[PDB]
Amino acid sequence: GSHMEAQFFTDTGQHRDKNEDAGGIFYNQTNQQLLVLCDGMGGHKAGEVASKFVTDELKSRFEAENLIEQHQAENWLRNNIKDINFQLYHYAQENAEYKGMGTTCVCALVFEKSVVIANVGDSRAYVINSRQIEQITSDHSITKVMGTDKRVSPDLFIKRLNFYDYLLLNSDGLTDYVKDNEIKRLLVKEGTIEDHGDQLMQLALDNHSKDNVTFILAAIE
Ligand SMILES: [Mg+2]
Ligand SMILES: [Mg+2]
Ligand SMILES: [Mg+2]
Repeated sequence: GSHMEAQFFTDTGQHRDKNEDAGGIFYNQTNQQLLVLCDGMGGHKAGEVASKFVTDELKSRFEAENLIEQHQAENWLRNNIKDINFQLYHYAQENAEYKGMGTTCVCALVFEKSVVIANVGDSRAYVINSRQIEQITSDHSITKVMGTDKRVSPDLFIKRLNFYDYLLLNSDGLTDYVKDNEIKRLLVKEGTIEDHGDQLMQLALDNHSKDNVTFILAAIE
């Protein structure tokens, strides 16, 4: 399976009690790579329950797969996001402390020359090179989220990566307070993923983000 060097970064921020963001980098039986990021909310402070509900489901479902070829990826992401939305909605309805909770979800199935992205909400996926930064997803924003209705309609995107250097998935705690050009200029410099991720996180904290800040940085070879 195709996989990029990638790392997951999260921080509650200085202005939040809890971290209601979630995410991860998961590998299936043939080492294909799945990037996941979720921004939860709602319920009786149950936002972390919703975002980690979806992240855990995607992890278990993906690790159960042997091979998802690129021509199957759109359908796999769409059907599983729909089923997870169904399960999360009813999990929340059955628990008065959770009722009303929901979460965004942006995720990406990695392939050799492309990535397949599914999105629900206002978390984002970007591609960045030395000269441009393109937001692949469109914010669904009040925000459309998973878990609040028995129906959900995720957007699917296929993006060739050949002429880019970084793939970025992030919660709105980053891009509400850091401009796209600030992100690009930070990434066009030399450095590893860890250091690029730490300066990007410290940059979000320096702009005094009042939200949970979470992102995945993936290097495109
Ligand atoms: Mg949130
Ligand atoms: Mg937002
Ligand atoms: Mg947020």
